[PDB]
Amino acid sequence: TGELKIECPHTIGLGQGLVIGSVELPPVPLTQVESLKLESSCNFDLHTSTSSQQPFTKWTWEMKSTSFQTKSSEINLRGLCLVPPLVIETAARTRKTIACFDLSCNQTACQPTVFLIGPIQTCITTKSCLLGLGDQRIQVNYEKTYCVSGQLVEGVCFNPVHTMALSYDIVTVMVRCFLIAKKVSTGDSMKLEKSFETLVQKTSCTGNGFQGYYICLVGSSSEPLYIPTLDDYRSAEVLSRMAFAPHGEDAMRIIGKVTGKAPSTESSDTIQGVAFSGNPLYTSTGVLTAKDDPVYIWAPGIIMEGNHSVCDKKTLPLTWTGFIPLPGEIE
Amino acid sequence: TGELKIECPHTIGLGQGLVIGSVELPPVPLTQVESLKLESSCNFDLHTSTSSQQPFTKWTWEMKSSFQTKSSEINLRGLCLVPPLVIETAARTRKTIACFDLSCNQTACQPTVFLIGPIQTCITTKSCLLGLGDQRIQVNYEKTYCVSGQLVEGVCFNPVHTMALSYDIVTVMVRCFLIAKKVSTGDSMKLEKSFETLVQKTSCTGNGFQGYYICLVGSSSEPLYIPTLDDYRSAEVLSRMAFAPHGEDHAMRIIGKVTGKAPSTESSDTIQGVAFSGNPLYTSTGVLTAKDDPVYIWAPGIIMEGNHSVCDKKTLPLTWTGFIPLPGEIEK
Amino acid sequence: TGELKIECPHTIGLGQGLVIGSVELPPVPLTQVESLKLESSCNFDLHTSTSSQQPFTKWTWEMKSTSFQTKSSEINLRGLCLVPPLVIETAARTRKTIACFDLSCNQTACQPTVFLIGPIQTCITTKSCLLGLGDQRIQVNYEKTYCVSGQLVEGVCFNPVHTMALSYDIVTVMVRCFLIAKKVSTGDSMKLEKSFETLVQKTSCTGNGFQGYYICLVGSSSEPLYIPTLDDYRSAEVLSRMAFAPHGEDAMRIIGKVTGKAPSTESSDTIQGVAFSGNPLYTSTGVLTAKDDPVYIWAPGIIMEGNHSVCDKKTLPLTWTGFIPLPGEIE
Amino acid sequence: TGELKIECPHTIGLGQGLVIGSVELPPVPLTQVESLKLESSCNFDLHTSTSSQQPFTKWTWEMKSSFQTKSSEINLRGLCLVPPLVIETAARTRKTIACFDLSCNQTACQPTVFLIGPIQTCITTKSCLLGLGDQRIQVNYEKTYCVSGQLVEGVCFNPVHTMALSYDIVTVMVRCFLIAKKVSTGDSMKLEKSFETLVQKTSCTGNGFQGYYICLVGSSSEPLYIPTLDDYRSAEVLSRMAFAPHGEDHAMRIIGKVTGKAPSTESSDTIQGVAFSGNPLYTSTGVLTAKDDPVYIWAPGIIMEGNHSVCDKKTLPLTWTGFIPLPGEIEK
Ligand SMILES: *[C@@H]1O[C@H](CO)[C@@H](O[C@@H]2O[C@H](CO)[C@@H](O[C@@H]3O[C@H](CO)[C@@H](O)[C@H](O[C@H]4O[C@H](CO)[C@@H](O)[C@H](O)[C@@H]4O)[C@@H]3O)[C@H](O)[C@H]2NC(C)=O)[C@H](O)[C@H]1NC(C)=O
Ligand SMILES: *[C@@H]1O[C@H](CO)[C@@H](O[C@@H]2O[C@H](CO)[C@@H](O[C@@H]3O[C@H](CO)[C@@H](O)[C@H](O[C@H]4O[C@H](CO)[C@@H](O)[C@H](O)[C@@H]4O)[C@@H]3O)[C@H](O)[C@H]2NC(C)=O)[C@H](O)[C@H]1NC(C)=O
Ligand SMILES: *[C@@H]1O[C@H](CO)[C@@H](O[C@@H]2O[C@H](CO)[C@@H](O[C@@H]3O[C@H](CO)[C@@H](O)[C@H](O)[C@@H]3O)[C@H](O)[C@H]2NC(C)=O)[C@H](O)[C@H]1NC(C)=O
Ligand SMILES: *[C@@H]1O[C@H](CO)[C@@H](O[C@@H]2O[C@H](CO)[C@@H](O[C@@H]3O[C@H](CO)[C@@H](O)[C@H](O)[C@@H]3O)[C@H](O)[C@H]2NC(C)=O)[C@H](O)[C@H]1NC(C)=O
Ligand SMILES: *[C@@H]1O[C@H](CO)[C@@H](O[C@@H]2O[C@H](CO)[C@@H](O)[C@H](O)[C@H]2NC(C)=O)[C@H](O)[C@H]1NC(C)=O
Ligand SMILES: *[C@@H]1O[C@H](CO)[C@@H](O[C@@H]2O[C@H](CO)[C@@H](O)[C@H](O)[C@H]2NC(C)=O)[C@H](O)[C@H]1NC(C)=O
Ligand SMILES: *[C@@H]1O[C@H](CO)[C@@H](O[C@@H]2O[C@H](CO)[C@@H](O)[C@H](O)[C@H]2NC(C)=O)[C@H](O)[C@H]1NC(C)=O
Ligand SMILES: *[C@@H]1O[C@H](CO)[C@@H](O[C@@H]2O[C@H](CO)[C@@H](O)[C@H](O)[C@H]2NC(C)=O)[C@H](O)[C@H]1NC(C)=O
Repeated sequence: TGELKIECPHTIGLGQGLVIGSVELPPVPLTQVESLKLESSCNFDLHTSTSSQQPFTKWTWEMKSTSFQTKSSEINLRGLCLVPPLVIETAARTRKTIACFDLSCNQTACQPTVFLIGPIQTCITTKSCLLGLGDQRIQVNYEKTYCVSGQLVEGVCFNPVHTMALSYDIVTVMVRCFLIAKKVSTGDSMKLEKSFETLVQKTSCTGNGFQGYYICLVGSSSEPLYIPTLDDYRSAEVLSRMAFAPHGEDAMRIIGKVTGKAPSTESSDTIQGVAFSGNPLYTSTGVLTAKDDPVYIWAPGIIMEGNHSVCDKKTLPLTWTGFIPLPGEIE
Repeated sequence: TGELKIECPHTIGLGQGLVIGSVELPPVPLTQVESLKLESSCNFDLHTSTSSQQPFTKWTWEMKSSFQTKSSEINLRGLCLVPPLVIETAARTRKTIACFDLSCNQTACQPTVFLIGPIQTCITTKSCLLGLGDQRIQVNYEKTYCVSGQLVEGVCFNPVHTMALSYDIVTVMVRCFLIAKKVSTGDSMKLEKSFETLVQKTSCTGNGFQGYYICLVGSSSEPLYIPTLDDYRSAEVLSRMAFAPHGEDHAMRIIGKVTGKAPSTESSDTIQGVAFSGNPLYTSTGVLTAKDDPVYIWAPGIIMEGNHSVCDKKTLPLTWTGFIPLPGEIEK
Repeated sequence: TGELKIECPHTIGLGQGLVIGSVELPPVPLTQVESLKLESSCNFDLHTSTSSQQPFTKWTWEMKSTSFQTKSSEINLRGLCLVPPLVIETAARTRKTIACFDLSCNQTACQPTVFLIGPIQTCITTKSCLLGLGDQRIQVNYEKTYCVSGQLVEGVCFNPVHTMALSYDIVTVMVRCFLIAKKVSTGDSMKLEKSFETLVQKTSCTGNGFQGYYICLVGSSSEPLYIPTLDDYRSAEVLSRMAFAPHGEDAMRIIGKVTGKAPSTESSDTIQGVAFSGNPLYTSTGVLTAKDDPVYIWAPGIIMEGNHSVCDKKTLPLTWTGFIPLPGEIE
Repeated sequence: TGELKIECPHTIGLGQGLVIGSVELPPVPLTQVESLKLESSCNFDLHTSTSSQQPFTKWTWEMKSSFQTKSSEINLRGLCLVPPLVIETAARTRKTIACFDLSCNQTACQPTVFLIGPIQTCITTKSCLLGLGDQRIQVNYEKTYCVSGQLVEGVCFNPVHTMALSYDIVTVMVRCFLIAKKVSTGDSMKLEKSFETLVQKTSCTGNGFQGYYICLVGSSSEPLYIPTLDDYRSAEVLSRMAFAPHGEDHAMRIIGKVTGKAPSTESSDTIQGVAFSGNPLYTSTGVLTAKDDPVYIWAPGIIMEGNHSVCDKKTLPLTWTGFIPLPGEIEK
């Protein structure tokens, strides 16, 4: 039994906050990954979006005798954290709970990371409940916070700044973000990879057309944070940490550079990365930055290219976990 | 001097809540019971209903050589016979209900005094005095030890806001008063039929009583109407009533089965019960379930039949005190 | 040097309060009493009313061989506590200070009691200052209170009830009252002795026509309290304590009953009392209750009749000091 | 890093008050003084007046064999030459004044930085940085230790509300700035005449300077105009100025009497003073009292003549820091 801890605040407050928790489970063989279904015994209202079938290009490597053979094909996965637009943003109002997983994989095995997001009211209704994923049971524990006004962060009770203007103590908090595909008809407002390129590039990249955004939750509970929100200091912070740690923040053995075709029907290579063996470390899921219409990739045993300074064959991860410093008061 | 504690909340809140408290006094001889009058020195607006004259059949037993029972019609005053709507609208009318029930053996009665009223009394009043016969009762209004809930067996507990459909479980006190209320057609007020259905008993016909219970939960709440089908608490109270028909706020020595005529003018027996001696334990007041028009009974030294599985000669108690489990949150 | 202590509150508050203090001085011979003038070096605005000439009937006794010879005459005194209507009541607004004395006398000597009443602002302007009376110097000391919300009473900090409605701790406080002559054209609203008679009499007195009232200060500082104010619990309390202790509340040797003519031009006796010797105990000043127009009396060596149960030949004292219980909070 | 403390009151109150603080920095060489610029990283609205170019006569002395003095006209920036109305209306305009005065010997100057501004700065700002040449200044806004007054030599003191006509006495700091202000006819602005009358000196004619002092009392106050006849504090400040014309915020070795030409184009001497060496003690800036149009002087290593009993060749200082006794109430 794994443990997914939810830190519950003393009050609901302004209505629009969500709780979030997550746990990384033990390794399962690859052949079992396509069968994985999240089950819930919990007394909450599961959003059905994530358990539908979702098309991915599977990209894999084998030793050959540069010394690699890669290949790819299109398959359907279910239960992954591909959250539709507005679902997280309006979950406090709809009273919907999002439960989904990401995959961190080597060639032969995957560690699912289960994410649970939902309304703060769940803390009134629920002390503990169970999720299942394949053969693993997950104990969700809702636990009331030691603090009076904030959250337990690095063993310290902390409340961040709230005002919209400019004016403190500084505490480093966890941020968890989910990639959302969202197109507009006209212009470049949703061209997410262009935002990264302005932050970390010298010269002009021609074709990074992916349209979407990240939706993030800060700490154990917060209102959703949209990335990018141009004049928000927290958005700026998350983007900068993403730009320097594109596979998130926290033995794996690097073998070499690999390329491949995504989707597999492409005549030439559209993706690159670094093949590895040993313990999976980063998530193995992302989207090509080059296509407006998302091309989703699952690349077990390969760290797909996420360096924003590169122009071609790069990706954005489906989920991203890191840390940002927040100004506020320790109490 | 007895002590009647009122637990006062920090705020009035949504306006319709009432405070309630109650105390059981020492035994008084039976001959003094017909003279008992509640006096008040308190700065609140007493509802006058309960101090009017109210006709009861008095049913008593004597050893013979075996039992001899007898009955007669008398008038009592001050008992908890609350008219319809009085408790339900007390928060709006600003009326205070003060009345007693009687728990009696053959020779003595312990009055239980009940005080119910608007939460505003907590602003106007720290302490005041009630008198009953020769006993003085100190009413003490005290702010609650809890932040938001109520002190329940030494624990601060806040119950869920009551929802129809959909953390901690605490057993809380419920106090209920029987209200006689007729409607012109149908069975919506046939309270004893509700009990019969629950105890799986469909053959009865002495179940024409029309009325309901009005209850307060803990030390303060809004009134709870029994039965209300879509309130989970109503279902709980009815079960608890069905299992403990004489309440559970509680040596008493059982002697045997007795019957009698209520009212005394009946040609055959209309009531049964169990004669006892020793310490009065349960209340000695109720109504026959068989008559649409209430026949009120005072039966000192007899536990009147309240088992809902029986069809004939049974009764409903005038007041009922018991306990139900509530879901909620225990403070800190 | 005598000491007149003023207890100063922390704030002025609602504007209309006055401070009061008083001290009883040592005995002076009678011949010196007619010369007594209050002098002040204090930085406050003295009301001039009390230092004007004021006609009194002097009533005195001598042993003779019932065994007494009494006599009387009309004389002018100055500086006594004969305060005009409205002066105390509006002193907080006018910023006037009242300084005057009453006399407590035996046949040969008088102890003046000096009263000082004035605006609470004096506590900002003044730490100490000097009054003189004949050959005595009086040190007025303004001292800031130990308490946060109330006054030091019996070594305890106390704040009385403030609301106009009915609802506590109970503390006994000093009350000091001054008799004010005030006539109306029509009716019995100002017939002060009639109020006493209703409280303490069996049958009907014919002729107690004095018109006036008492103005009182409670503790070391308060707003003026008018006696009688019919629906005020404090007025009721003061009147009852007056009725049971008509010469005030706190060795003197009683000799016998005496009568006399007030004013001295009366053909028959209009006043009675009890002759004494030894240490003066009560004040020796009052007014006849019988006359609408005040007949002021100074009766050294005689306790003038103040028993309200009597109908004829009785008086009201010019000043009155006693104690009443107040409901409130000790803190 | 130097420290400029601002004592912040609990409330803003009647709207027209300003906070003031000041700090004297370490010595800097003379050659660097003409390059000194105040920089600010603070979140307040700096008034631009004081950072403009301002013409001064520089008057200096050298040993000879006896003294050789000389003078020339130069432009300084950043000095406390505040225009009329700027301090007086700063609470309404929300402008902050930051400037320095100079206290100099022949070879080095200690700048004294003054910061004056609206009390609202206390809401917006806990700390910020000023720079002057190579020195950093930490401005620290700190809530007052007192309930209502100000910390004066380790004692909490609240002065009387100032009344014209009519408890404790505390000596408080006053800081004043000289303001040049002409009027078209009469002697209402002839500041040096006011001083002359007070020191009993009616024969003088080099007293045509027109202007006044604007002062702040303690760590915060409303501006005080000197002279204001019906303000008791004005009378006190003028006396204190007359007795200590170079202030009293304060080894210095006196060498002798010197004279010079201000401006340098004058054919005869128009200024005198006392040459010194060692630690600069007083400020080295002022204006000639003789000219209606201000002639500003910077005299490093010379205490310019400020004795009001003298008629000719005298000056008024640009800033003045001293102490006056105020009536009020010491807290607890
Ligand atoms: C992808 O990652 C997975 C998980 O990180 C990884 O598979 C695992 O590898 C470890 C070690 O290589 C396996 O560990 C074994 O566990 C059994 C359980 O009883 C042990 O008995 C074994 O012990 C023997 O082997 C050791 C060899 O050094 C000895 O030290 C020891 O004394 C014993 O002789 C053994 O350690 C584990 O079972 C798998 N896990 C899974 C889920 O299959 C995998 O290697 C990674 N893939 C690649 C291609 O890198
Ligand atoms: C009216 O009241 C006044 C004041 O209360 C009163 O006059 C005072 O009387 C006392 C005692 O009768 C006088 O006391 C005297 O004081 C001098 C001062 O030095 C003493 O030396 C005297 O001492 C001798 O007398 C005593 C007699 O018993 C002895 O015990 C003693 O050892 C000495 O021999 C003496 O006590 C006081 O001076 C006057 N005060 C004034 C102000 O005149 C007066 O008696 C009262 N009048 C009436 C008519 O009752
Ligand atoms: C009806 O109930 C009442 C009250 O419970 C009973 O009266 C009580 O009876 C008990 C037991 O007989 C008496 O006990 C005695 O107490 C005295 C104290 O004065 C003691 O000295 C004796 O040794 C004895 O234990 C008690 O006095 C009495 N109490 C009162 C308040 O009257 C009564 O017995 C019951 N009646 C029946 C018919 O069972
Ligand atoms: C003008 O004032 C400045 C500053 O007060 C004077 O400069 C200082 O002069 C003193 C005394 O001559 C110097 O003292 C020396 O300090 C050093 C420390 O490095 C010490 O090692 C020596 O033994 C000695 O005591 C000091 O350095 C110097 N300070 C600065 C900040 O420059 C200057 O003398 C004055 N000029 C005139 C003409 O009086
Ligand atoms: C991210 O991508 C850029 C571009 O490929 C890499 O930048 C080059 O790095 C090498 C060695 O650090 C330098 O010698 C080159 O001059 C860099 N080129 C440019 C255009 O910047 C960068 O190192 C990559 N970051 C990684 C792999 O972490
Ligand atoms: C309530 O009344 C019913 C009906 O009279 C009682 O049921 C009887 O119980 C005994 C013991 O279990 C059985 O031997 C009888 O056969 C039952 N009779 C019927 C008709 O059901 C029941 O005991 C009563 N409950 C009490 C006294 O608590
Ligand atoms: C106040 O005056 C009344 C009336 O003169 C006194 O009352 C009389 O007192 C005596 C003895 O106490 C009784 O025997 C009389 O019956 C009373 N008469 C009346 C009419 O009440 C009273 O004692 C006086 N109070 C004093 C001197 O303190
Ligand atoms: C201020 O200037 C006056 C006027 O020059 C000085 O007064 C002289 O003081 C000395 C010593 O007391 C006397 O011997 C002179 O006769 C005074 N002259 C005049 C004209 O009054 C005074 O000393 C100066 N004050 C200072 C330097 O503090």
